[PDB]
Amino acid sequence: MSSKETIPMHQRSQNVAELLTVLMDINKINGGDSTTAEKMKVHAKSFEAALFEKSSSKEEYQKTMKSKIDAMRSTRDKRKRESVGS
Repeated sequence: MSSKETIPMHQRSQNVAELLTVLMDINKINGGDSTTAEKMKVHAKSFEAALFEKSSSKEEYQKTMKSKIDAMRSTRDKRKRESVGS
C-alpha cells in the first residue's frame, strides 16, 4: 500500500518519542548524565533510520517499533532486578 511510500516524518518522530521516553527512563534508573541522555536521543534516531531500511509495510514499521518499546519496557524491569531485586 502507498502508505508505506508516503508516511509523514512528523508521525515517525511522534512514535520515536515514545521510545525516547523509555530510554530516558533507563538514564533515570541507572543514574546517568545529561550527555548520556543525549546518547539516548542518538540511539532512538539510529534505531529509526535502521528500521526505515526494513520498512516494507507501515504495519511492520509500527509493530516493530511497538515490539522494540516492549523489549526496552521489559529491560527497565530487568535493570530493576539487577539494581534492587524488585
